Amino acid sequence: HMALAAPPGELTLALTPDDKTLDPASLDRALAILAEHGILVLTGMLRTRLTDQLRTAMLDDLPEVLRQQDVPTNFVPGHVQQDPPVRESLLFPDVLLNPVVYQITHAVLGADARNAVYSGNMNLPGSHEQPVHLDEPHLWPGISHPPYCLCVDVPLIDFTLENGSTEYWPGSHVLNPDECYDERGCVLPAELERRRAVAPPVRFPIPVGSVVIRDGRLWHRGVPNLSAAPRPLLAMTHYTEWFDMPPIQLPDTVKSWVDGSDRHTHAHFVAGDVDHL
Amino acid sequence: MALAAPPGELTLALTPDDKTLDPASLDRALAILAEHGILVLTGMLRTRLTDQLRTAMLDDLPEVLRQQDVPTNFVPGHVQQDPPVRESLLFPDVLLNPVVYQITHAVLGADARNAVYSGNMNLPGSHEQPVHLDEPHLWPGISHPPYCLCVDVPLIDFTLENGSTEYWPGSHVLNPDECYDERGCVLPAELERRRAVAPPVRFPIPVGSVVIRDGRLWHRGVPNLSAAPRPLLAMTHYTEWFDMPPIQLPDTVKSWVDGSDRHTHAHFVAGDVDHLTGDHPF
Ligand code: NI
Ligand code: NI
Repeated sequence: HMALAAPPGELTLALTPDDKTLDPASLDRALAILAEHGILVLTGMLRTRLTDQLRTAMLDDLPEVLRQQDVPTNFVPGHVQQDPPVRESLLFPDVLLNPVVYQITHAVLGADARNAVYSGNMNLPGSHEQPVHLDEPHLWPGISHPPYCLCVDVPLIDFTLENGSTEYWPGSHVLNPDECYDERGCVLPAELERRRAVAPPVRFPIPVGSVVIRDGRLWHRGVPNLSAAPRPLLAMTHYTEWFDMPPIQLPDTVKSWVDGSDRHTHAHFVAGDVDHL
Repeated sequence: MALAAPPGELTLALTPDDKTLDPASLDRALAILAEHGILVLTGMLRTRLTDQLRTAMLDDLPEVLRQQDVPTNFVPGHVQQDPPVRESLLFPDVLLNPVVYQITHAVLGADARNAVYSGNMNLPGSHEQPVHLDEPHLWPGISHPPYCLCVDVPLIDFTLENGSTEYWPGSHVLNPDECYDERGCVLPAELERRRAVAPPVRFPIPVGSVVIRDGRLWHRGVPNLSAAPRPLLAMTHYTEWFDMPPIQLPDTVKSWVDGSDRHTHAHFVAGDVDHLTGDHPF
């Protein structure tokens, strides 16, 4: 893999938390990056006050998660599936209904695209190497088709080469030859090595406040966290209206601003508190 | 082009005893669906099944016509009417047909699921529908494989007189920009371009037949000029990943529907289901 010192310029748009929309040139660049590379890094999107509260909440929840009889893991030890809280006090419009995120996902997936994931990944100290996989499959084997989903990844601490910054395979989102994927979405080793010779994977630091938007079919893997601190990620995924997903459980205390919006969420509104763990 | 019988190029002649197609027969069926987007399977269903479904839908028509607004497909005389979901009228050879699912499994995958149990009552003196598709392409201006197959069951002999559907062979793969309006109607300029290359067909279809077609196939309902309503039972198989609301079924059929490797997107209800309105309480 190529280990970089910063998000590569070819994949990155630098914003501030004041930016509510991309100008036409910036949106065209964002869409060109997603089309060609399948991964877009947006730095400086979220105020530290939001990421601070989400980081704290997820670190506070981790003991209760680790105390379970069976700790749900992504492929290998140390990659813990952990939903962030869906308390009203930790559900932020600038996270769930981000105007720049939806400007991009509306342009790629259509005005009826909807968020259908509000989840997270806690990468623990001493975690193992995941196999290279896609989070969402191609819809038919051996066929080239456009995107139907965009993962929206929100690091809740600075991601470094040490603490488990994800490995990404740029341009891998369009690859769908026969016999490429097993039943868990892991890439066959022969296809990995063919691809590596043409377009090797990258790992790079991602500062907290960043949002990563990627094609749900992009090849990637979680990697070892060699630091002494858990590395929390908040994960959302926008889908075309026609892709079948179970709804996100949200408290009805956010129904007023979630259900109103032209930034669609596939949501089931629950009376009282939701048990996110 | 008005024909005297289902054309041989679209047709496999079966009997009700045919449970699975031999590999050569299945290859022919799949070649027809791939090229033409419509496959006619004659002689699939026993008269005993079609007789009871026809009777049940004709018996229900008064309750349908009594509604404040009678749901119509585009134009007068094409009435949307769901067949009953009483246990006594839910037949495994209709809902879970082994030849149908052999074909839909081969096209859509082993996880393909029926998500429609509906119907069309074409009344005497009905109007001409616009040419449309029942299910859209998933992205505009893009060629992609099928994600859905309509499974149409005529409940009387369909004739050129009584409103046998017009089908546009090979139209299931067409998806140029600005081809379709918000109702899935084909824009007139695209209709006429297509007609010059591959004009539509209409043909009689004997009761007992099952029509399998790409959900994106261009077609239209046409006038019923007979003295009798022309009932059709409609199902649609989708890829596992296509979002559809479930079919409401009584839990009295859960044992044989939910067991099956012939998947149904079903919600099982404790009482009887109101098939006409869907006004059951949960
Ligand atoms: Ni992953
Ligand atoms: Ni139609």
